[PDB]
This record gives sequence, structure tokens and C-alpha cells, in this order.
Amino acid sequence: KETAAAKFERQHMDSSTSAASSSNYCNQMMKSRNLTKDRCKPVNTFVHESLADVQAVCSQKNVACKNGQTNCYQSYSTMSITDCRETGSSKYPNCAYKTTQANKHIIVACEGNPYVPVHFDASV
Repeated sequence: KETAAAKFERQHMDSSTSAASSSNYCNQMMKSRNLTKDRCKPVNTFVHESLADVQAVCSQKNVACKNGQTNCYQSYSTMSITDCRETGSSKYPNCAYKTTQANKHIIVACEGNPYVPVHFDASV
């Protein structure tokens, strides 16, 4: 099955654009990445940076993850990110999202060898 690393790429990496270009970014991306297949995933963040810059977070600032785990890392720099949040009108299978573009620090949980991001914790 899909690896945790690959799922991370699928769910959160958008190196093809440097920012969301229209309010429909979220609707399009959430659908195209298969995040609304089984249900409308309520929230999702996409990161507009190269994979190697995101992977590099795993060797940046170690912080506790929201749930208490100690394998989280916070990026030294801000990153271009797109926040996607389910709208009051969202109704499966027509999931609908609000797009919010921002430059923030990202926090990811890392695992394995190579030690890479497997989960998006938060943006600060």
C-alpha cells in the first residue's frame, strides 16, 4: 500500500505552484489528490516548496507535536502554504473548501530511514 512518506507528498506537497492562484485552488487540489474520496477531509494544508526543503525540516527544530509526540520539527524559515478548510456548504461528495494562502513556519512529524516527514502537524 502507499507509504506514509508518499501519502505525505500526496496530501501536502505542491511544488508545482508557489502559491494558490484563485479561491478554487482548494476545491481542485483536495479532489485531484484524492482527499475527498471516502469523505470530505475537513482541513488540509498544502506546502509550496521543493521536496528537499520540506524534507530538510526533519533536521531543524525539534518540538513536541500537538499530541505530545517528540518527533516533530519546526521549520527555521517560513514557507508558502495553502490552508484548506471545509465550508458551511460542503456536502459529500461535493466537498467545498475555503482557500487561505499564507507564509508560515511548518511543523511536521518525521519517521524512518531516510528520516522524512510523514505527518503535517501545524503551521505557526
